[PDB]
Amino acid sequence: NQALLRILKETEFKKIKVLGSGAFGTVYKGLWIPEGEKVKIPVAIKELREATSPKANKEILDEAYVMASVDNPHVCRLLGICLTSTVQLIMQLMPFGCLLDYVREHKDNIGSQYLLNWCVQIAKGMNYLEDRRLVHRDLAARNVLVKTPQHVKITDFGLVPIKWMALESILHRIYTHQSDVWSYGVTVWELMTFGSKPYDGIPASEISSILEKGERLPQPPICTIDVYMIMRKCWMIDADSRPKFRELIIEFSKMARDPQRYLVIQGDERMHLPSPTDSNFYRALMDEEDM
Amino acid sequence: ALLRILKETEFKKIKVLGSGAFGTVYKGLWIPEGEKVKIPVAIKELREANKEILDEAYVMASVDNPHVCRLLGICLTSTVQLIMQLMPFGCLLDYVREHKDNIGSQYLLNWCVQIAKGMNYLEDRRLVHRDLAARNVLVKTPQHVKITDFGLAKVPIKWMALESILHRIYTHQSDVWSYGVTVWELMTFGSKPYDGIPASEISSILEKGERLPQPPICTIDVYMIMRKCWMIDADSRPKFRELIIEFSKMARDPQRYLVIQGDERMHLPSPTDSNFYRALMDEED
Ligand SMILES: Nc1ncnc2c1ncn2[C@@H]1O[C@H](COP(=O)(O)OP(=O)(O)NP(=O)(O)O)[C@@H](O)[C@H]1O
Ligand SMILES: Nc1ncnc2c1ncn2[C@@H]1O[C@H](COP(=O)(O)OP(=O)(O)NP(=O)(O)O)[C@@H](O)[C@H]1O
Ligand SMILES: O=C(Nc1nccs1)[C@@H](c1cc(F)ccc1O)N1Cc2ccccc2C1=O
Ligand SMILES: [Mg+2]
Ligand SMILES: [Mg+2]
Repeated sequence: NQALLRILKETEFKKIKVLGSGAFGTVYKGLWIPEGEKVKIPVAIKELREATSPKANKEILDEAYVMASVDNPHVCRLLGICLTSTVQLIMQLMPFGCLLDYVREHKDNIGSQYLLNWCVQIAKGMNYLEDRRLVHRDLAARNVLVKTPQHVKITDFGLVPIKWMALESILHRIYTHQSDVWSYGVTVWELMTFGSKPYDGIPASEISSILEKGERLPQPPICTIDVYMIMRKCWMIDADSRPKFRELIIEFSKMARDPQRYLVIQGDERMHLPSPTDSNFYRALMDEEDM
Repeated sequence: ALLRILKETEFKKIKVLGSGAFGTVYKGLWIPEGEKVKIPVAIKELREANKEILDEAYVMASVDNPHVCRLLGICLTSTVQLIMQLMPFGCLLDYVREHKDNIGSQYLLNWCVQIAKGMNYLEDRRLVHRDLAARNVLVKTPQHVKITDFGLAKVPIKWMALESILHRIYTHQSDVWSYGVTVWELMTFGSKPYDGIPASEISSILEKGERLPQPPICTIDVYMIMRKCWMIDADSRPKFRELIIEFSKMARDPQRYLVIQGDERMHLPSPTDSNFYRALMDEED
């Protein structure tokens, strides 16, 4: 249990490059130096922005033990923590980065099989968090990490992103597994638009109004009606009418089996998944975990 | 499909890590086509038909065991360049020298288990190493070692069985002799075997019945194993199967079989530190 979270010393790791920043901290590429060893192992470090007290560290640790306890191929696990004045959190470094950036950078290189498999894998990860009764609260393509292009994992769960939130979260601060489904719908839309900004040009303060009026994110140019309808079902006002994560796995798996029937992409026939050869090569170098 | 054919343009060597009797090993970077990442690899540039090389290279790509390094890719355009996983800890010989004050019996005995497991697997596949030595055991984590450079035949006199020196016979039972030398290397914390004796004289002193001396930390139980690896009759030597069993037995009571000062303090990592180690560096089964 708590043996899954390692307490680190200041002296055994170093930040080397700023990777980006979010609402609660700045993420660095760093290096772990095992005591008495000579190697420097790349990690990702999130240093929180606001310094905390010993008493607030007790809260932090309690959540830290939980996030360190997740075991699923499409869910990132928290690995260590350093209780400096500003607390530092250590997890595995994903050199491909987040899926939001990956889809933006390859928006001419991505075929239907990749996109549909990402949606399946993200649903798998969220379904697990639901089994653990862990509410993500901040799902978004920026919080899906690319371990290899064939393998993505959800991060920063269980801790405002108005444009990803369910209406009841905006209006009443209600966060459930069914509001996470709304955020999944927006995340999928992000992918299918290759990283467009949702409700681009609408002030965040006015989003609840347009949702109550029934306005929703538009149909991506590549999405058939079948895919768009799923996204729309994630955005129902009645949270219990939204699909469940298990249903989303079954449905996107069905589509991934005939990807070109459900996604219409120009040049889709020249981009396919990697040969068995190239996956085995990817796995032996970057991705040795079970699935 | 287990051996990836690489183009020159998709990897770059950046730093020399060392050289041995068959090539130079470089720390390198793999750059996937159409991606922006740079993945560290180890590249061994050799020197000595491409389809033949490939055929043996395919065999080396086909090994599947947690204690045997797999050949991952190959580039045959100019020199033969072999691509495998980069082990930032380096080889076990250097590790034992650098940590010769921190290595306790539990680590030492478990390394002997793991090296035997890998060699037993090679025996199952009928692959003769021909160059086993502590320098050919890579440290993945301090807790996890793997045999490398098996099958590079495509001379370490002081690791070779007598019949290999005299008659060029290489079997799994001569690998056993080299396993015996490898274990002596570990238990001496990386000493050079038969130090100061020219290689030209090893065959003479073996025939005269001289063998490597008992490491100061080894009980007689452990030294007897090493001596059985060095019998002149190859078939009286133990099997890698038996070696797994005995070192496993000894690893269950490590301080009874190795006498190390302060050993009662140098225990294997806590579940916490292994879980942390494995998630960062060692996700395999
Ligand atoms: N484990 C990691 N490995 C590599 N890159 C990472 C890792 N975690 C985060 N990043 C990158 O760092 C960026 C900034 O992290 P973060 O602080 O979580 O902000 P954000 O995810 O973009 N927004 P948010 O978490 O919703 O407030 C991310 O967008 C990623 O590209
Ligand atoms: N995958 C690897 N990762 C890290 N270091 C490595 C790797 N492979 C080999 N090395 C190191 O590279 C150096 C040269 O290796 P190598 O060329 O096989 O020579 P050697 O094993 O020391 N002598 P030889 O018996 O001829 O192979 C040694 O210090 C090895 O430890
Ligand atoms: O560390 C996280 N992200 C990072 N990005 C770069 C390097 S670490 C994030 C997190 C990581 C993970 F693997 C799984 C779920 C997560 O929620 N957590 C955990 C936690 C615990 C207590 C207080 C704050 C945080 C916090 O932010
Ligand atoms: Mg994030
Ligand atoms: Mg070698």
